[PDB]
Formats: sequence, C-alpha cells, structure tokens
Amino acid sequence: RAGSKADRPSLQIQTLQHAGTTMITVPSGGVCDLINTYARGSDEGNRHTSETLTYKIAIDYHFVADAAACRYSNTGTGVMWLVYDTTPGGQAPTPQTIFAYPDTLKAWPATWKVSRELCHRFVVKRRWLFNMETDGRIGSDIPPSNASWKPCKRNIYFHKFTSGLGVRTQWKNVTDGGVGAIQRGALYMVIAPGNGLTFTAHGQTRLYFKSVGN
Amino acid sequence: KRAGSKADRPSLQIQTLQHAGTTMITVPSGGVCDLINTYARGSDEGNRHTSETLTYKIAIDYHFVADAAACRYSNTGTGVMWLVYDTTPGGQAPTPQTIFAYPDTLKAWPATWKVSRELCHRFVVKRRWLFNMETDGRIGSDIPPSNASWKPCKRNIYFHKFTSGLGVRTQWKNVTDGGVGAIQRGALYMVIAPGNGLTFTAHGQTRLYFKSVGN
Amino acid sequence: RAGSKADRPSLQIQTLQHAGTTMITVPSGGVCDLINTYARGSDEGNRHTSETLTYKIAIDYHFVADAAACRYSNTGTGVMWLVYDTTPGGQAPTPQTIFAYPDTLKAWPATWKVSRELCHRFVVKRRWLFNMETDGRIGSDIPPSNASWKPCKRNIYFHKFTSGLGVRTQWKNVTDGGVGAIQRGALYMVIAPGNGLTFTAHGQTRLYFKSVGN
DNA sequence: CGAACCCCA
DNA sequence: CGAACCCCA
DNA sequence: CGAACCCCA
DNA sequence: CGAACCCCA
Repeated sequence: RAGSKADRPSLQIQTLQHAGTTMITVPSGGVCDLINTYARGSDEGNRHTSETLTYKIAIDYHFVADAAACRYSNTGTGVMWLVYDTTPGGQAPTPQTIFAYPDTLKAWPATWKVSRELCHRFVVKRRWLFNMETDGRIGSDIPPSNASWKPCKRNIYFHKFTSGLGVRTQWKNVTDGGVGAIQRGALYMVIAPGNGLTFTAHGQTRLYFKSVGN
Repeated sequence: KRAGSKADRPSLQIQTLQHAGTTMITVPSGGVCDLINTYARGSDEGNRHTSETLTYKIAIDYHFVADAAACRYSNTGTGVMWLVYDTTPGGQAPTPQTIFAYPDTLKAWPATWKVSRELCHRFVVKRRWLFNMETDGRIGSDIPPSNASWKPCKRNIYFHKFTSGLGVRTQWKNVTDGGVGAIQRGALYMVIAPGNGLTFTAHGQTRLYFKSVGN
Repeated sequence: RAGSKADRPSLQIQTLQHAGTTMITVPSGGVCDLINTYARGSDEGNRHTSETLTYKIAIDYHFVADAAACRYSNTGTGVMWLVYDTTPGGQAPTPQTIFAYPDTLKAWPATWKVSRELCHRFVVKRRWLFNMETDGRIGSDIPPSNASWKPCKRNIYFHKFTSGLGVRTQWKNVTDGGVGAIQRGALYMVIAPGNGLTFTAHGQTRLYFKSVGN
C-alpha cells in the first residue's frame, strides 16, 4: 500500500474533467494527450517550485461505441498505454511517431511495439487491455414484439489505480502549465481503438504529487 | 471466529429493517438517499438505552428487478451502492446531488462519481459495491411464440453482502425519537444509484448489530 | 519559554487595529466577532498553505462608559469569552445562539453557560471578568467650588497574555480571509456588558501563528 | 533575565 | 467450525 | 517495481 | 488495514 512518500503531510491533488462539450473522441489510429499539466501560482491545484514528483494516479471512465461504428457488427480490442518522455520537444508527438508501425498494421494496435530508434527516449511504464463488441444495433430503438436481444458489452466501465510509478519533472521559467513549458520528464496517455471501431469516453482522473526544490 | 466486532461476549442487539409490500425501495434516475441507523429509545429489545451507541456488523439481502417502464428498451448498465458516514448531520436530509457534485452531463453514469472536494472532511465512504443488470426488452409475464425462444440472462439478480470491519460512534440528543433530527453526530446512509436510464425496484431486509453504552 | 513551538525561527504576526472610526461598541446583549482572519498571499501577515496553528494571543484595550449610561449611577460586571468553533457555518453566529439564556437573564451575563444541545460544537477555552461603575457624572464638566468627587473606576485598562491555547484550522480554496472561507476551527471573541451598562473600546491585539501543510 | 518574536550579562 | 448473536464434535 | 534489454522512487 | 489524502474501532 505505501509506495508513496508524503506520509504525515497530505499530497496535492490535480484533477482533470472530461465530459460534456469536452469528451475524448478516438478516431482510427489513436490520439495523444498530456495529463501532467500544472499551472504555477497560489492555488492548491497549482505548483510552487520548478520541480515536482508524481506518485499515484487513478482513472475512471465510461466507454461507449459510436453510432457510425454501430452500423457493422464486429468485435475488437483496444489498448491504453501510459508513456514517459525523457526529452520533450516543441512539436506535440503523434502515435505514428512514438510507435513505428507499417501501415498494414494500422488496424490492430495490440501488436505495436515501441520504435527501436527511439528506444532511449520513450518508455512505457504501464499497459492495459480492453475489448468491446457491437451487435449492429443502437440502443435508442425499440425491438419488435417478436424477438429480443442480449447486448453483452455494448459499453464498459474501466478503472485502474496504480501507486508504483514515479516521475521527476523540471519546469522552465514561464508560469504557464502547457506542453512548451516542460524541460524534462513529460507524461502521456495514449488511447488506440480496435479494428475499425471508434468510440468516445466520459469520466475524470486524479494525480497525486508534491512540489519540491529551491 | 473471524470477528472484528469487539463485543460479543454477551449477545449484541439486533435492529431489523423490513422493505417489502407497500414499502419497497424504488429508485428513480439520479439516486435516492436513506438513513438506516434509526434507533428508538425505550424498553424494547430493538430500542436503545443510553445516548451513545456503537455499530459493528451489517448484513444486506435484496432482490432487484427491472421496471416495466425500462423493460421497453434493450440496453445494459451498471449500478452502485455506497455506504456513507456523515460526521456533522444537519436538519435538512441530504440528497445525492449534495454529497457528490456531478456536472449534469454525468448524471447518466454513477460509477464515475467521486465525493465532492469541498465536503472532503464531512462525508466519507466506508464501503462501495458494484452490480450490473441487463434487459432484453421483454417483460417476463408474456408467452413466447411457438417459433422461437429466448435466453434471459440476468433479468433480475440477488445481492448480498456481509461486512464486520466497520465501526461507528453516534451520540443522540435528548428526545426519545429515533428520527434523523435526533442525531447529534455520526449518521449513516445507504445510497443507491441506477445504471444509465435503467430504473428498478427492490425487496428484502437488513440487519444491524450494536450495543448501547454510556451514562 | 513553553507553549509556542516556533523557537528556531520567528513566528508570523497578524495584528488587528480597533480605533478611530472603527471601535468596538457593545449594545446590551453582547456582540460577536472573528479574530482569526488570515488573507492568503505573499505578504508576511498573510498565510501560505491551507493549514495554520495559532499559539499565543495578546490583548490590550481601554474601556470607557457611554454618555447614555452615564445618566444613571449603578455598578455592574462584564465578561469576555474566547470561544472555539469546531464546525463553522455560513451564517455568522450571535450570542443568543451560542448561549441559550431565557430572556429574563439577559441583564446579567456572568450567569450564562454554554447551551447543552451544542455541547460538542462550541467550547470556551478562556473566560475573564471585569467590573465598572459610574457615579452618574460625565468627565467633561467642571465641579462647583463647593464640593469634589472621587471617581473610582470610571474607565479601566484591560490586558491579558495567554500562551497555553492551541488551535488547528483548515481553509478552503478561496484566497479570501473572511468567515466563509474557513472549513474548520474558527475562533471568536465575545464581549458582554454588565446590567444596562453599555460602553466602547479602543486598543489592538496580536496573534502568533505559523503556516503548515501541502 | 524581561517582555512578548525580540533580545544577552 | 458454519452462519451470522446463534451454536458444539 | 513494470514491461520486456529498458528503466528508478 | 477500507478506499483512495481521507479516516479509526
């Protein structure tokens, strides 16, 4: 249980809210995002010094298939990486850059591996799997009186809690919390869909860190 | 035994709650709040004696069944049952909207809710459970045609839990009543929330184990 | 000495100034106030984290009778409580709520006791007494050449210094220092007059605390 | 040591 | 030792 | 410690 | 000793 550090003192808590007008939508081929944003300032969710350490991370989401993909009936398997960048750069990376996958394998993410040229830059500290299946029927319409359907796993609940990891970041001068302000140790959340199966997400996450330095 | 009750040398008391018949828990979309800790004061075995009590074990048995209104659509879902401990009760009975602060777009899916941060030192959740139901869009009262049949997995479920770990310390005001207005500290709440757009009802009964103490 | 626990460095010092246009005036029935206000910010009188601990408190004042009460000649006895609230609320409390006193005892404060319903909410960590008397003569007028007067205790000096207490507060997010921003552990200064004897005050107080947390 | 975050024989 | 304040090889 | 020749509280 | 910075029998 105790893989953290701050004991007697509590830890600061930053939250992320994805819902309503802001919802993660995953097109075929994956999507990249940075969960580590910390503004600098007085507020409790902000940071203080230029150096931070993250300890625990918690994830809660609700996945649901897209009406476009509800047309076909097929199964699939998705993947969620958690990736740690040592040497960030101005450009925001895309999954095509992190994993080098010949275009014929675009359909199936679960077979991807981290590209070899970058082997000392990016490293994956966690990996998870999940699977969805659609019978070819949306959930908004009424069955006929003749027959029924068992819709197993039309939408799923996905939650993980991991205390093991640790990360050390160093921030530039600027008070901003964007991607351009991080000198080292970024962190990324990568989602990739199954074969030809798009979906969306709803939920929220939390991080636990403690400013340190100067 | 496997026992963390701390006080069974003599026979702990047993308050019961009966939900059935005209009184059945019905859950509309958005959850429902209730207080399971009611203790009248008096001579009877189920009543209390002093003004201070300690609860140890709690047992729960219920039968969930989908509602005819929701049986029209066919979709799955997931429900949640919290067990919540209030340190500082107040006159007005709380609603789930107050305990969890959930933006109205997340009303559909309970499993993503977290305790609101403002109140972080007031309410605390000592247990959490999950369950899931699915409806094929067919009520159980009608006869299939001779042509085909159906496999109705999980049209209704059985839900039971038994937990000895918790402990709770309450202090009661002067009044002999056992209502919500009579508790000075340490309330306890049972919260049910449905899946997405799926209402249901319940039947069953619960038991508590406590021991009067004080004065 | 003992009590303080801030020996290596110095303690932060917040001050309160009551004088001039701002002077405490006590109508019959007492008055409530909150002495614990701490703004958040860079300044030294401000706080830093969301959690503070107060140690020592010092009080200096000059009490003087009111011209309205100088009409009658009678004695009396006042009281000053120092009250610690565990569970604050939006509405600011009034003495009528803290002490439940049947209206016939309004005249004499010294007989009040903390109400029993609330016995686990409010607690009094200090209590003091003082007494004043007015001969029915204001101090601005000249005696006749026939006689004189000895005006004992027309106005008094009141000072106390107490290191014993300790208090632990937790503040909400907002940068404000008002009453609405405190989650737990408020602190109150309560003044109540004698029988039918109003007065005013002048002076200043000091607190000693040290931010802690995050 | 005093008075009251500050000092020193 | 089971199920659940109640029991006993 | 994780995932899988690569890392570190 | 659970769930998830917060608690205690």
